[PDB]
Amino acid sequence: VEIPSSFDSRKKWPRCKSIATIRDQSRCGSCWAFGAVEAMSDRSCIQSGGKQNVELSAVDLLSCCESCGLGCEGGILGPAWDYWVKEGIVTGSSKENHAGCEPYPFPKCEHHTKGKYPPCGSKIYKTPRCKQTCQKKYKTPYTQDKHRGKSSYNVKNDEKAIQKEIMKYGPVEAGFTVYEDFLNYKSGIYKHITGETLGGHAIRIIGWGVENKAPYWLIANSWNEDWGENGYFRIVRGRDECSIESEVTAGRIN
Ligand SMILES: *[C@H](CS(=O)(=O)c1ccccn1)[C@H](CCc1ccccc1)NC(=O)[C@H](Cc1ccc(O)cc1)NC(=O)N1CCC(C(=O)OCC)CC1
Repeated sequence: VEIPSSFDSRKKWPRCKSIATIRDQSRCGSCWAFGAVEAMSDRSCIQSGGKQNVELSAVDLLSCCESCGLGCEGGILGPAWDYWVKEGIVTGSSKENHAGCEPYPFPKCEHHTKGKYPPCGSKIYKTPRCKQTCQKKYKTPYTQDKHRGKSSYNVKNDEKAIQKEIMKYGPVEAGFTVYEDFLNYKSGIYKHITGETLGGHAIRIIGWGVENKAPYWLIANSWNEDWGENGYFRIVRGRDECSIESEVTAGRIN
């Protein structure tokens, strides 16, 4: 197929509100899980013709997947998509919107930036308990509310493969290396210039473009809408910048 020089998942599939939805992991290293349930949410809408147009529970994946790592202290991407395939994940929204089977237990906060939420600070909450019981308000039982995928795969570390995957099947989950200068990102096309290795961050790639010939990925972060470019950022594409093309992870409902 032909690869357009620019692509936005939001514009291809605007009926799928989840694609334009920026989330907040709060005081928890639950990025890995957010990136998973965000892209799963998108892909469930894209691939089911809207039949499943849902907001999948971040906390449900966080607390119940035993094979997915250290929960709020960090997680493993491939295992999260495997769990979605094998057990499925229920619906569940933010703590503030309290919708779905299992809403997020943690409140929104500001991540190394200014805005309308209290600051996140540097503390980390304890990984929530696996509950398997929808809120009283919600009218589907837990086991019934499970949304499963059918496949779970790594995407090849190739710009052109990642592009075709997103454009055909929807947004993907990706891993990249956080250096200290990323935490000061306000706007523009990010690339590492200064700062020590801090860790690894798991986000959602929704498309790409160019800005005066500069190739970039378009990425939804999970640090609320006040962070960065109304919750998104862009980053250098095609150079494996901060390993952004190296652990692309997705799957399909068929
Ligand atoms: C999210 C990144 S963050 O920037 O939002 C953040 C950073 C620090 C605190 C809170 N949020 C999380 C942060 C986890 C963390 C928590 C406390 C202290 C330090 C870090 N990051 C992850 O979940 C990464 C995601 C990732 C995976 C793969 C990849 O190529 C890039 C990024 N994964 C981890 O942190 N892991 C640590 C524990 C590992 C594990 O389970 O060990 C085996 C049992 C899994 C990987």
